[PDB]
Amino acid sequence: PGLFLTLEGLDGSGKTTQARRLAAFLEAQGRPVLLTREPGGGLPEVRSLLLTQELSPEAEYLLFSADRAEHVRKVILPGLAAGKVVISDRYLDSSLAYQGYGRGLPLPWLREVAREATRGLKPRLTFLLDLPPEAALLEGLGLEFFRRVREGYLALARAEPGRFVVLDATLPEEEIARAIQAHLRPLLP
Amino acid sequence: PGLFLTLEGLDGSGKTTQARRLAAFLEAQGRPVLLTREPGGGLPEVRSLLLTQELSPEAEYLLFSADRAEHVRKVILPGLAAGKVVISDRYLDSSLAYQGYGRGLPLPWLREVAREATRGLKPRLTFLLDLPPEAALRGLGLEFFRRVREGYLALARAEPGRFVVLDATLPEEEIARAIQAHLRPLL
Ligand SMILES: Nc1ncnc2c1ncn2[C@@H]1O[C@H](COP(=O)(O)OP(=O)(O)OP(=O)(O)O)[C@@H](O)[C@H]1O
Ligand SMILES: Nc1ncnc2c1ncn2[C@@H]1O[C@H](COP(=O)(O)OP(=O)(O)O)[C@@H](O)[C@H]1O
Ligand SMILES: Cc1cn([C@H]2C[C@H](O)[C@@H](COP(=O)(O)O)O2)c(=O)[nH]c1=O
Ligand SMILES: [Mg+2]
Ligand SMILES: [Mg+2]
Ligand SMILES: [Mg+2]
Ligand SMILES: [Mg+2]
Ligand SMILES: [Mg+2]
Ligand SMILES: [Mg+2]
Ligand SMILES: [Mg+2]
Repeated sequence: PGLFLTLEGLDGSGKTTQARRLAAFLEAQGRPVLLTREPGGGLPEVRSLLLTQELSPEAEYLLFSADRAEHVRKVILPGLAAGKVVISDRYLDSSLAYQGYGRGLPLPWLREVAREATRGLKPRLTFLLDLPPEAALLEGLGLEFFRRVREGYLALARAEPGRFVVLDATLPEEEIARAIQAHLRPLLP
Repeated sequence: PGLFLTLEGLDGSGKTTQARRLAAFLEAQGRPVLLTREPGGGLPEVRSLLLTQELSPEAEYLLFSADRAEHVRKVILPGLAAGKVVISDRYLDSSLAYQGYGRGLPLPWLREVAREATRGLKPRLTFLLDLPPEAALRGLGLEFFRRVREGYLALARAEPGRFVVLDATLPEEEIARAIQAHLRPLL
């Protein structure tokens, strides 16, 4: 059965911090956990490709999608099948926010690509660490871009209000962790 | 104006040879020409990575699509915009034949991915160099290659106004002369 959880937010919003704290927290409860990440959980060498100068946004998304396809097939679905809690530090929503709202690619196309790439796999909960855009720190990742991405993430959360849990990324680390834990307690068990 | 042409077929069907001969013919006529190829015309690192990695068909297609997206935008469209005849040794049909018919991915999905990746750019003519896998120059493993060969033939019979199918086992010069005869009305 398993449980699929993701962390999302701008660069520097505390995703990795919270994903790792959550993994350790759940491991301490005796739960089998698999901690993974994008980009690179599927095809580690995609990280080299993604640094290529002057990439079209289309090519950028297609690279993230290639990694995502491998990631879902070889890592996430097998983890879930073994009954693990699988936590991914970034997932599809990162592409929707960055390549969609940030770069301007059409969301329906992103979703059509993803439908095969992800085999339709959706997280049960997505913890969005909402960070002011000026605090964030690929090419052209400036303030205008980060404002679009930040608001994009908030739009995705309003559209799927049961899946997304929106948290103020500027709260103390331990307060955010307790909030994440509270949202999880009824799901585990 | 610009004119976009592609060559397709199995590895060892004579694509590079005929692409070279076609560009030479065009050069002899004083017609500006650009020769290119996939994979690697957009992102060389995709070609070299996939030399030594086995991926799911979906991931493979998506990497080839990233390459193609760069190839179209950075190489092909600018060549066409300059009025060149651009000849690509492999294009979208390669992914449809290999990842679609060969490895089983659904063609409508492949085509929806490609719609943005290629900006809808389609060749005016595609020369398919057809031969059985056992005739490609340079039991159970041959099944994949027969799916690809048959897939190419399926693509060709669906778009007879775009594909020209040639017997790849003919002598080189004769194939080249056939390509020239098909191309002459379009210059
Ligand atoms: N709640 C917080 N308050 C203040 N600083 C934090 C908080 N959480 C994490 N940090 C610090 O912010 C920085 C970025 O955190 P982290 O690497 O977890 O973010 P991220 O979202 O994973 O970034 P990236 O997108 O670059 O991977 C680190 O220096 C980290 O210690
Ligand atoms: N019509 C032909 N007859 C005989 N040999 C050929 C012919 N066309 C190409 N060759 C030779 O066959 C091999 C494969 O040709 P090549 O153009 O590299 O095919 P591809 O690019 O499709 O793999 C090369 O060694 C080439 O010299
Ligand atoms: C997973 C993913 C990340 N990104 C960006 C966020 C970061 O700037 C960069 C790498 O992610 P990371 O810094 O969290 O490892 O890639 C996208 O633009 N789209 C995606 O789909
Ligand atoms: Mg954020
Ligand atoms: Mg991080
Ligand atoms: Mg995707
Ligand atoms: Mg997510
Ligand atoms: Mg072959
Ligand atoms: Mg060749
Ligand atoms: Mg494509």
